[PDB]
Amino acid sequence: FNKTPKEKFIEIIQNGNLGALEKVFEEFFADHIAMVELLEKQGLTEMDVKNFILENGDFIEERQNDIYIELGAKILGHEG
Amino acid sequence: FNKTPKEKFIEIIQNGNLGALEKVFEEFFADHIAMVELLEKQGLTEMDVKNFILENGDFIEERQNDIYIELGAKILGHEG
Repeated sequence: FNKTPKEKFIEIIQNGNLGALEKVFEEFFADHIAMVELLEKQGLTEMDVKNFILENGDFIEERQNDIYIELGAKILGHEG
Repeated sequence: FNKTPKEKFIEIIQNGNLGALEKVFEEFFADHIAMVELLEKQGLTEMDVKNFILENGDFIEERQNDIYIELGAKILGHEG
C-alpha cells in the first residue's frame, strides 16, 4: 500500500523467526548452488551471468518483484 | 562460536538495515534470475535443478555455509 514489494519483503525478513527463515533460505540457496553447478557443466560462467543482467534490466526488475512476493509469502506462511 | 554459520547469517538478516539488505538481495536475486534464463536457454529445467540437489547433498551443505558467510560479510560491511 505505502510499500513496494521490495520494502515489504525486507520487513518480512527482518521480522521472521529463525525456523521460517532458515527453511526458506536453505532451499533458495540450494537452488542457487545447483544452478551454478549446472551452468558450469554447460561451460557457462559467472561472467555470462552478470552480462545477462546488464543487458536485460527490465526483465530482471520484473522478476525481482515476483521473487520478493514469492519468498515473502513462503516466510509469512512458514513454508519452504 | 556458540553459532553455526547459518545461525549467524540469520541474525545478520534480522538485524540488517533496509539499504544494506536491499542492495545485497537485489544482486543475489538478479543472479538467480539470470541463471534461470541461461539454464532455460540451454534447455535445462527446474526439475534438473531439484534433482541435482537431491543427489549431491554433501556438495550442497558445504556451499550453503560458504553462501551464509559471503552474504553475511556483505551485509555487515554494507557491500553488494
